[PDB]
Amino acid sequence: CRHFAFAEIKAATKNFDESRVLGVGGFGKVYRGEIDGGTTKVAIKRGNPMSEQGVHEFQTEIEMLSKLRHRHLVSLIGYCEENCEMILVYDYMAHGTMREHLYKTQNPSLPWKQRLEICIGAARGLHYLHTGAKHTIIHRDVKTTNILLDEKWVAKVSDFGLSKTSFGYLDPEYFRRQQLTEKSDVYSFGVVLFEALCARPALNPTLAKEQVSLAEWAPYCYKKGMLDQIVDPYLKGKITPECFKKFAETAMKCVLDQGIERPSMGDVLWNLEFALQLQE
Ligand SMILES: Nc1ncnc2c1ncn2[C@@H]1O[C@H](COP(=O)(O)OP(=O)(O)O)[C@@H](O)[C@H]1O
Repeated sequence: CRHFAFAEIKAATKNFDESRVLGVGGFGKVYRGEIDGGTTKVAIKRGNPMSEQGVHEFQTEIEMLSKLRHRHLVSLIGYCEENCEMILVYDYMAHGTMREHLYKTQNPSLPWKQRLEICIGAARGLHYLHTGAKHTIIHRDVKTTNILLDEKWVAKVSDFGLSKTSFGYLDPEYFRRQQLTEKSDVYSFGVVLFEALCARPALNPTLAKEQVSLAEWAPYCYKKGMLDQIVDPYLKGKITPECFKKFAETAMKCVLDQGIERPSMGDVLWNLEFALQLQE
């Protein structure tokens, strides 16, 4: 893992110019930059060292990512804690979050096959977290803003601040059984799947009661045989019946009330790849 002088971080971000701000997370602000004389594009996150929350997420992010390498996880390039700073340096994800291509956006809507391929990519990254590291990594904040898209639309999981060995995505079983299970990622990922299909927030607190939480509303509509009616209008008629059925049954299994009933990410990944094949 690389360490950057605080001067190199200023050079990368044209001295934290707000032209280069991409957004602000609860850790701090994120800047687009370039290092190595402009060959490598980067996203740079500045935390606040006097936030106890921030410092915990900072070391968690560095402890995790410095040992992981996977096509569908955002790579951490390096970091800077010089001058009592908290700076993280990642690969730039040129197409932003999955969420900003699903709704509340002026970006074009995504073809079904690319939506499916984005969800397979994320499922591969999550599968690697659960089976490819020394111990299972529980991401704990899987959501559509934490799936980033690079210049070639490769889906990548990000935001490892709450990782251990958001409303609407929270495993309801946590508030009841109180354990740490990777099945809590499966639950959140199932909500992500329903988001890709229906193109609406996982939690819309303005709706009728049954519809507030996508995780409950979409299973309910599928049982009633009306899931077709809350599908993204851009997707109407674009999904074959066998892909629709396989995709929806896979999402449904992920948001079961009990984590032990839920499939593994391996099983989920295989069923999405099966769905993609049934789409052709
Ligand atoms: N690694 C990254 N590469 C590219 N853009 C990123 C990266 N991390 C965050 N962003 C940008 O930030 C936004 C989504 O994440 P954001 O909420 O801003 O930061 P965080 O992920 O820390 O909460 C998008 O506009 C996205 O382009």
